[PDB]
Amino acid sequence: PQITLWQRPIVTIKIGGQLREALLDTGADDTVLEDIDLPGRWKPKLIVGIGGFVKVRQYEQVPIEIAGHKVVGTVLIGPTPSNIIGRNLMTQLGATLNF
Amino acid sequence: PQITLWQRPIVTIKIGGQLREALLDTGADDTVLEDIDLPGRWKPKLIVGIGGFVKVRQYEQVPIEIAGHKVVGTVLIGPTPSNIIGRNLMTQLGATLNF
Ligand SMILES: CC(C)CN(C[C@@H](O)[C@H](Cc1ccccc1)NC(=O)O[C@H]1CO[C@H]2OCC[C@H]21)S(=O)(=O)c1ccc(N)cc1
Repeated sequence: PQITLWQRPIVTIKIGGQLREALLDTGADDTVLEDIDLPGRWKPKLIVGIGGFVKVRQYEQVPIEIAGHKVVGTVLIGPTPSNIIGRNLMTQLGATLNF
Repeated sequence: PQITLWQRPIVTIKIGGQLREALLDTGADDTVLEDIDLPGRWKPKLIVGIGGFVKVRQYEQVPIEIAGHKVVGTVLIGPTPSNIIGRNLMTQLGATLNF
């Protein structure tokens, strides 16, 4: 799809058998979700956003469906005021910005 | 232009006679710059953000050139780890996300 930016670019995701929404975020290097259970091993990571800092769990090689497209990559779990799909996974969709 | 997202989508901006770079950020509702003097009146705002809160100055009807395109809108000034161009101004460029 093509979408314009008059509203937030929110898409449906499926991860670990649960359905959520997330914002396609070209300003985010990494994908960060809050409201989700992932199984298995993970590593502590701190990420830095406008408001300071947030401490996250890094899950590697996570299967995720984004607007219908299956991909695998890194997902960070931690407090974020909005679930975010970052460029790590947008590149897998061949996403572009156009103007 | 069309750009891909393997690298951060950074563009050149000109504002208030000052040249800067900024990230094109579809996850940001508003444009937020740190490293910049604007003249005139402004209002306090809190914007929220991944690691919490930031206190910003809101400047209205600010002339800004983004990748060569002249627009006017709202610019927030305050601490941000990265200058970001939000949807308030990308809609003025007719920007779209495509996949
Ligand atoms: C500030 C950016 C360089 C970085 N961020 C992405 C950014 O798109 C966030 C993404 C975002 C979105 C909603 C809430 C928190 C963070 N948007 C944001 O801070 O925008 C603010 C300015 O406009 C307002 O509208 C949204 C909040 C305000 S971030 O959230 O800090 C971030 C940083 C690193 C990663 N991996 C993922 C996210």
